[PDB]
Amino acid sequence: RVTNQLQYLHKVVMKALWKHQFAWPFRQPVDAVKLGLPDYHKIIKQPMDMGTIKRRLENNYYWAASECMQDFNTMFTNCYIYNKPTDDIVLMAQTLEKIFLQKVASMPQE
Amino acid sequence: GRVTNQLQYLHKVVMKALWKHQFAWPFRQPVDAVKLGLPDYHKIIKQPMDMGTIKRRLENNYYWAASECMQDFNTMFTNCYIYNKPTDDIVLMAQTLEKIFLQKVASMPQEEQE
Ligand SMILES: CCNC(=O)c1cc2c(-c3cc(C(C)(C)O)ccc3Oc3c(C)cc(F)cc3C)cn(C)c(=O)c2[nH]1
Ligand SMILES: CCNC(=O)c1cc2c(-c3cc(C(C)(C)O)ccc3Oc3c(C)cc(F)cc3C)cn(C)c(=O)c2[nH]1
Repeated sequence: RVTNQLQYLHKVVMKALWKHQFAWPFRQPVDAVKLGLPDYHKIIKQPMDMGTIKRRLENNYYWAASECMQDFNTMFTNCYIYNKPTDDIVLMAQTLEKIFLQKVASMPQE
Repeated sequence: GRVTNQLQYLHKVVMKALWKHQFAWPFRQPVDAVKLGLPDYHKIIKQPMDMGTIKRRLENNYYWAASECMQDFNTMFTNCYIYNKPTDDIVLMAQTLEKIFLQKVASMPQEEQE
C-alpha cells in the first residue's frame, strides 16, 4: 500500500532520520553476538531497526501510517527498556525520537 | 503560548482519549517517589512529566506549538521506559497509552494555524 501518510514517512521522516549523525547504531538490527549481549533477545522479544523499517517502506509492507509509526516506536522503546539510563545510546535514541515526533506533527492527515 | 488548531486537537481529541483510559491513573499526576519509597527516582529522571501537568498546560495556553506538547507526552512515556524494569506492568500500561497517542496523532490536522 502507498498512501500520502506513508509517502511522507518515507520521503520526509525516514529521509531525516537515516542520515542523522546518531543513526548508525539503529540502521541495522542489534547484533547481540558481536556486541556480547546474551540477554538481548531474552528481554527484547520484538527487535526493530531503521533498516527493517526502510526495507518495509520500499516494499510497500505497511497498510497504514500508524503501523510504520509503531515500528519506529518499538525501535526506540527497545532501546530505553534494554539499556541502562546512563548509556549514551539512550541519549542518541531520545535525540532521534524528538526529530521523529517533530516531523510526524507535520504529516498529512490522509 | 497560543491557541492553534493542532493544540486544540491535542486537548479535545488526544488528551480526551488518554485521560479516561483504564491504564491512565498512574500517569494523571506526578510520580510520588516519597509515597512509593523510590529515593533514586529524581536522580535518574531529571525531567518528570505527567498527563495532569500536560492537561493544566493545555488549559492555560502554555504551549506555542503542538510539537512542544507532543514532546511532553514523549518525555512522560520515555521516563517510564528508562526508569522501570522491562517486566514491570507500568511499562505495558505506558506502551498501551503511547500506541493510542500515536494512532490519534496520525489524524491530527497537518498545518498549524491560530
Ligand atoms: C547494556 C549495554 N548495551 C550495549 O552495549 C548496546 C549497544 C547497542 C547498539 C550498537 C550497535 C552497533 C552496530 C553498528 C553493530 O549495530 C554498534 C554499537 C552499538 O552500541 C555502541 C554505541 C552506540 C557506541 C559505543 F561507543 C559502543 C557501542 C557498543 C545499538 N543499540 C540500538 C542498542 O540498544 C545497543 N546497546
Ligand atoms: C522499579 C519500581 N517502579 C515503581 O515502583 C513505579 C511505580 C510507578 C507509578 C505509580 C505511581 C503512583 C502514584 C499515584 C503514587 O504516583 C501509584 C502507583 C504507581 O505504580 C504502581 C502501579 C501502576 C500499579 C501497582 F500495582 C503498584 C504500583 C506501585 C507510576 N509511574 C509512571 C512509574 O513509572 C512507576 N514506577
